Amino acid sequence: RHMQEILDAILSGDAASADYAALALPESYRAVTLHKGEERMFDGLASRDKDPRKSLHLDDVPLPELGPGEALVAVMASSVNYNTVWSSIFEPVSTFGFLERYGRLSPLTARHDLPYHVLGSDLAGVVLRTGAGVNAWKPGDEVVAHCLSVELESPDGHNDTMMDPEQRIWGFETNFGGLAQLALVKTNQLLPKPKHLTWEEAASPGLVNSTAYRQLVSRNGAGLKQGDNVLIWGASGGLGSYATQYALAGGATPICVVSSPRKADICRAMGAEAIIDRSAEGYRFWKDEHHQDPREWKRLGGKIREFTGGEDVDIVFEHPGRETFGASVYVTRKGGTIVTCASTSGYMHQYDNRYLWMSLKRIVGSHFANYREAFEANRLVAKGKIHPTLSKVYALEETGQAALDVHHNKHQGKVGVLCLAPREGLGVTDPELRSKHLTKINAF
Amino acid sequence: RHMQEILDAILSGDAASADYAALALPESYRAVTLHKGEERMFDGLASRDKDPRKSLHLDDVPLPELGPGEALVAVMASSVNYNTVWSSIFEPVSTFGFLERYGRLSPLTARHDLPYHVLGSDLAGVVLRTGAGVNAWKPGDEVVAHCLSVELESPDGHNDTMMDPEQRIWGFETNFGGLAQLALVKTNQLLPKPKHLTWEEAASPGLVNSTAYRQLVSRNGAGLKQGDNVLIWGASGGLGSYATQYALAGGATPICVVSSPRKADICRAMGAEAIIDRSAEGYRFWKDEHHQDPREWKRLGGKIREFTGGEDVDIVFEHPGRETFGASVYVTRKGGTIVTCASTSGYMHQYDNRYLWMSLKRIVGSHFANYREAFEANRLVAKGKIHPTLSKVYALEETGQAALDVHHNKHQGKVGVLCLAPREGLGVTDPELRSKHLTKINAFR
Amino acid sequence: RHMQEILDAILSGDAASADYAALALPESYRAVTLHKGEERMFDGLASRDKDPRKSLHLDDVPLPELGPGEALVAVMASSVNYNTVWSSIFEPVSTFGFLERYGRLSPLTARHDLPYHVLGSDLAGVVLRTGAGVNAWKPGDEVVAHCLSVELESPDGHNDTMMDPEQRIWGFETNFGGLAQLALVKTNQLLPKPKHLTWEEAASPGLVNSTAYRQLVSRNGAGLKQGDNVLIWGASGGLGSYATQYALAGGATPICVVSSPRKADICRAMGAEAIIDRSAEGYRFWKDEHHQDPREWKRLGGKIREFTGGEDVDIVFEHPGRETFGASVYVTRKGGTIVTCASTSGYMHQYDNRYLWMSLKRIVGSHFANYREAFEANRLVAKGKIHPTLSKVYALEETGQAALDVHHNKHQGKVGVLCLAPREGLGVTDPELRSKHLTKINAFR
Amino acid sequence: RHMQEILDAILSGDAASADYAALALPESYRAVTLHKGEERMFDGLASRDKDPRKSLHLDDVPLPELGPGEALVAVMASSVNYNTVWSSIFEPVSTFGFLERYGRLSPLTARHDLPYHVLGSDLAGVVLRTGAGVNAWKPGDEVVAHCLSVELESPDGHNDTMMDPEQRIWGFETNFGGLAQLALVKTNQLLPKPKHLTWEEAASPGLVNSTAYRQLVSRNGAGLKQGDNVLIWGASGGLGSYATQYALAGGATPICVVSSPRKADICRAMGAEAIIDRSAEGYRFWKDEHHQDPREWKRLGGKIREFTGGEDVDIVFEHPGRETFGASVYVTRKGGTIVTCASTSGYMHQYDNRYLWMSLKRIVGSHFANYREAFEANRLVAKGKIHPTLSKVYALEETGQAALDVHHNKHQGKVGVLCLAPREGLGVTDPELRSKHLTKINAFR
Ligand SMILES: [Cl-]
Ligand SMILES: [Cl-]
Ligand SMILES: [Cl-]
Ligand SMILES: [Cl-]
Ligand SMILES: [Cl-]
Repeated sequence: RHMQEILDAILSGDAASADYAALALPESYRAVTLHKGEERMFDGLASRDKDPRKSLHLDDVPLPELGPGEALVAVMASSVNYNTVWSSIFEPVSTFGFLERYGRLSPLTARHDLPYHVLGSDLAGVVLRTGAGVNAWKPGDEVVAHCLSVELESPDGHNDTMMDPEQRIWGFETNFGGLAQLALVKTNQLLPKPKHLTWEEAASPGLVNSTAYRQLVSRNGAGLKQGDNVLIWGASGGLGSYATQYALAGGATPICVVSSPRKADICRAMGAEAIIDRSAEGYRFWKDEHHQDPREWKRLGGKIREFTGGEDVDIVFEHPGRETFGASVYVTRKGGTIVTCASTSGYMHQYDNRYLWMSLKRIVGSHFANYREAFEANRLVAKGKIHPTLSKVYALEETGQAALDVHHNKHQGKVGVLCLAPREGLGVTDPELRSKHLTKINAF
Repeated sequence: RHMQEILDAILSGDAASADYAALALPESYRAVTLHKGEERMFDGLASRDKDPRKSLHLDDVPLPELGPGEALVAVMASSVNYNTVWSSIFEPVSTFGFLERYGRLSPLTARHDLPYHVLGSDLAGVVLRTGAGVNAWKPGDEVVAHCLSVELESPDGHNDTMMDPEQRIWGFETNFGGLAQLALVKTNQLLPKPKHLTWEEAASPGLVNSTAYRQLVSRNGAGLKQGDNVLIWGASGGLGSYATQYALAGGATPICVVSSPRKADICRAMGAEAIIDRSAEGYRFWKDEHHQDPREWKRLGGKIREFTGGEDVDIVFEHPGRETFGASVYVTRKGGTIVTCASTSGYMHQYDNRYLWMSLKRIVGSHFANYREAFEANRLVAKGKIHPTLSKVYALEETGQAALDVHHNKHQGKVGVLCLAPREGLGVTDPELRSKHLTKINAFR
Repeated sequence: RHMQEILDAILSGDAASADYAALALPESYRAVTLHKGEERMFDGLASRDKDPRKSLHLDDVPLPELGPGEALVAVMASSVNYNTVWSSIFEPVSTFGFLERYGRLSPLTARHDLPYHVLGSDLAGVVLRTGAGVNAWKPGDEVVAHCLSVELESPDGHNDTMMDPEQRIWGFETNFGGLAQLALVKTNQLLPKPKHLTWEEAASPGLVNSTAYRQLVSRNGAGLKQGDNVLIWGASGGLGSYATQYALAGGATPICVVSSPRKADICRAMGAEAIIDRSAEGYRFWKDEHHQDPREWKRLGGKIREFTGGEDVDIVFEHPGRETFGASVYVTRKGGTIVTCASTSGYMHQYDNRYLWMSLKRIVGSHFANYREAFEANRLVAKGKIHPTLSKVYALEETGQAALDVHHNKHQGKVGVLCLAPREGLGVTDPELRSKHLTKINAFR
Repeated sequence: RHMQEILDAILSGDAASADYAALALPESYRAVTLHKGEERMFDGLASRDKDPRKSLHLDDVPLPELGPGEALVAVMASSVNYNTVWSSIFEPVSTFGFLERYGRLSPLTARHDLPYHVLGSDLAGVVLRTGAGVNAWKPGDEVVAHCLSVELESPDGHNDTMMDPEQRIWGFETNFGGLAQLALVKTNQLLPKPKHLTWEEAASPGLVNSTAYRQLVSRNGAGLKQGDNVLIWGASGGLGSYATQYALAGGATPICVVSSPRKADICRAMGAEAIIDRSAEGYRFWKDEHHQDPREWKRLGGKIREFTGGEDVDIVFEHPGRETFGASVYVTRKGGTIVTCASTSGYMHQYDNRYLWMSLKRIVGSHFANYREAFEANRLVAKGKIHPTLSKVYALEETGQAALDVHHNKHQGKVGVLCLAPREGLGVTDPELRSKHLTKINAFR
């Protein structure tokens, strides 16, 4: 296989950029895919019962044509994200509809409109080739990716690229995603691989880390400062765990909300101390399908003050949505910020505007990250200030099982997938920094 | 009669500060009041049928003792605000409860805990006396007021005083309000009277103007810039009218939402061109009492785009609340801001968070104004850039009727009240500036 | 003649995108150029004495190869900027040095390293062709350009593209500038032509207008709000004029500093009332080569308060640098902003830091504009809110003379150049909007 | 002796508020003072040879009358600051001039125009009395102070009180400062004492700590975020030490500049790893009296990049002024911030504006702190996140000597003074939090 020659070049210690340029490209690559004819195979069934092992295929697919500003990457490792799982169960809607509609725009966008969809929105690996107009990345460069795909033809994004109107999430609204031996990305998705991490560790933070960085640290989100009290929902999950790391690393105090004592112990292993178990507390913020219970908002706030010395939180890091959002608005301090990047329990939010207007509060929407924020989030990983949260790794063959585990919230850490890497534990080229941070790296 | 002597000194050309200091203070003053014994007067009645003319009394009341950082003001004119009307009908609760509870804190706070409540949250007049520790205002200074009363003992308010935790609205959570011949205020409520306006015109903008300035113009609100498209609900009302003025004056484009062709004509008089009549279009944002119709959100946004050349608004100036808020979040441009200072149709807001998070929008809460913002809003009036919106003036003795007219939304402009001023049209000391802006000044009449 | 057919398609009513696609491309085009061999023809002479008519040639040059993300544009008109002039006299260094060094990066960048340099940093015209990966612009589209050329490969610029580390100014640090019949630009430089303007009018605002917009209006600069007092140096020049327009249209008060009464009347024609003639007042901010005179700073501050009723400016719009910068820091209000985008009188600034730190002031640097800011500036032109300032127009063959006119500031409006346009007055397709604004459009002629 | 009774109540475990209220006030108190008669006792003498042990007297002085919004505090400990030292040598002017001029305003301000000046701008102690209008503080409350005295009569300060125009620094532009047994402060200067610190430790951070907080952490300064690179001049001094602490505790990376290997070891003791010894490197930023050397600027930039892996600093924490400011502007990253609160080496700054405008940098002035910022900085001390930096402690009698040590930079840590406290080590009320942090608390000695 030409593929074997690529992997052998990576696993050797020695290959120079010209050696990568001179390698023959394979004529196919192994990829985890969805099949267009199966869009409706889950109809009438409840979301919890839909089994991603039944919809995810392991196929050999041809390589796509490389366009300007793009790179073909040999993928050593990837990860499973929530968006991958939703895609794998054809929810909220099949991902093919957008591929087909976008494909009408031009021959280039038509490349993605195929009868199969290669999924995955994280990656760590090695650049094999770059298209026209690219100078900043070369064959051989070790990379991770962020998943924002923006064209930047509209002016709207030129003061923060999340404002670009023509926006796709790579591996979700794009083909040729990361759960595969090769991937196609824009070069403005590439970031330098942290050298103290293995391939699977380096591929794990991207999507959730960068989302939490924009949402909590950056000026485009909550603009955290040291001393702040931060209420963090779901603090042991992917997102919430990065939020907790950001709160502690920036000199602030996270108030961690979890659902079980073992999740509380995960929060403690990250160094949090104020942890609220909402299952043990029994918060019922909604008394109806339609009405909430302000008494319970107030009980949450009192609990928070037990940990803060009577202070209300400066920031709420929201993403459960409707179930918690009314409480989040109520408990926030006068002048404070509720920052939201998801609505996992429901997107129709309801809140008492008296608390927001009369106390000068603010609800700020945030959505993954611009290239600078993604670079900054990954830089904090590379400096050893933020650590990966891997809790289990699967082989590419096993991605269906991996997706299930995420679907059923089976692990608290990230679930990684080896793609071309033949085993865990490869890729580290800074052993000193890794030794410095080893216990934290392995905490999950 | 000591009060007559005070009025005479004001109406005379040329009373000096020492003259005001030498005037004897009367032992009572006439005030529009509520009586503690009547707070249950409107029980079991619909808010529509509650008549302020039955609750508001014209009483002679003694002068309060003057505390540090305070001023006694001879009031020439005041205005009726929504908070005055709500107070006059004992909604959502009687103002007496807060007066009593707050009065426990100290002898100074107990001054306000009386069996009567003098209302009013705007004023224009002349300083008569100042308490201990005051250097910036003197007897004889011509003043308007803003209605934020903050103690500033807590550090919280020292980077924007709206964050002060111990905050009262003068005339609502305080006694000795402006609908009366005299009033007591903190000196950090005083602002210089605009010289081209009459007393009743000068007392007219304070509350709603300053609220709209913070909400739309200042960096603590939406931070308007020229070129922005701004959707303004209820654009002929007091608040919305000031918002429209600020949009135009700042070089932005207001998209005015009104309920009637008459109100649309009012918006045209202010200089607006893009006007949507929600009754002509018949928007139904709510299907149930529980479920909204996104088709109608979309129909609104289409209408807006007809006026803007395909563009979505950078800013939504919200204050109707539940009825409109969903639509407001939906139509806002990617990266845009919904700024809210009230929920007049109801405070339980419901919106689709997908539009907010996925399009990076924000909802910013605002509430009247810090002293700097209130100074800036009044300064724009004094420079002739923003104009009062008086539509009708009453005598102090008929304040009840004034309240009723506000209760029933009878005029689009502010409703003013003469207090000590014997007639309308007095108090102008810059006739040149007045002449330059006279037509705009009178547009709401 | 293939170029003639291109022009005829443009001048005709109604050529469609497919017609432009079908036109044969010429094998050369006429262009104003510098010649690499001549870069020392001014060595050892005073900058004032260097004649651009002696260095600017009119050549037939081959067409460049079109790369990804680029457009070939048929250019109807352009403009002379200060960077064009500095280029034409090989100052501070010859433009060829950078073209050569940058040409070593890739074959694409190597396209610009030629023995001739086609200058020009503004354009108005019609898209002929687009390179690989372009969906937003098509043959036939009427365009103006902004001059920022950024690759956006670094993450640095993805929260404001002015932070990109690899940026070039088109027509100064790139070849194939706008003073020619054809030009090559990135498609992320293209903006829609304002339809009420002629070709030469539409080409004139771009560089200076976008710079002034970022500097004064945007949150990345001074973040103007209505009511602000703004000191504007050189208020009749190219940058100063747009700043004056922005201050007025945003509801603020420009304090216009000029050097002659003729310029003062230009400012009055733009609507400004508070105007200071630095030559009439005789300001000498510098005592000698090394020390300033704070008494003159203070005399300027007193003159400003004569126009503001005792208020110090919220914002100083700086671009003269050393001669004025100490004064600008001094006169700024407590908490105010000095925003700076040039140092035309000298770049070693000297100021008294006591005033900056003890009064919580800030100095903010600004440099042309990101694509969103350039779009917003051009959008305000298209809306009729900001007007072009054309004072004179030359034919492409006369570009040398035109450079000279700018070298010696013979005019205060912009100097435009026709390129393919055979005469002035062509290109208007919104006659009603032009008619509404015609007096202001022509105010500078 | 009434003063002994006050001390005994403090040293007692359990005096209640009513007990402090019942204590008789003494008719005099011991105070470190300057005497008006001796203003010109150092004339023609170089600031180095001026001795504060000659000009500082220890006197018995009557108690001032307590005004509205004020507290009389029994002072257990204080601190020597740079402003104290400048005062003690009558530089740049004698403190008495302002005291007299301000004393001309009212009888309250005339309280401070006395033939003696009690100095001191930090305090830790116990409230004895409060004046009219004070609810938030009571006799018995354990307090530290910040030194901003603002009247807040102007609107200007009501969105950040550092913008107040009528602003004095307590103990410098005010009498009855902290180097004494009793002091008079506005109650809006009072903050809760950190319970894990001794009296002398609690009095030490106030001024320099709040200044560094506003300058580096708050949005009114540089707005630090984790990951930032921060160049910190004078990193072992009073200001620079707190700045290093904030940089580390906020997740940023301080690049600490010091002048000697011993100071470098101090920075290591605070937890910093990247340390440049300006005297080991021998930086010569100025060639002569009037011109600088960009090669030295660049050499500093390259040394910084050795520690950051080739990244330039996001923030420069400036306060040496003229000697370093040019370099500071140059080394700052594109889009970065230079934040300045002093000019100890000279206030006429000279920098090359090309680097500031073409790379979109900003210079932000900062000055001590508003009450919210001072509260936040003291809160970080109370939470155990920022630690006092006491290096040496004197008795009130030795205050003269203390000033001298600070005048000659004898000590890197803050220099503290016991006032009423009989000895060191007293006042700790949270022994477990102290035990948790004891190594850090004592790191400077
Ligand atoms: Cl594509
Ligand atoms: Cl009170
Ligand atoms: Cl190029
Ligand atoms: Cl000044
Ligand atoms: Cl005083």
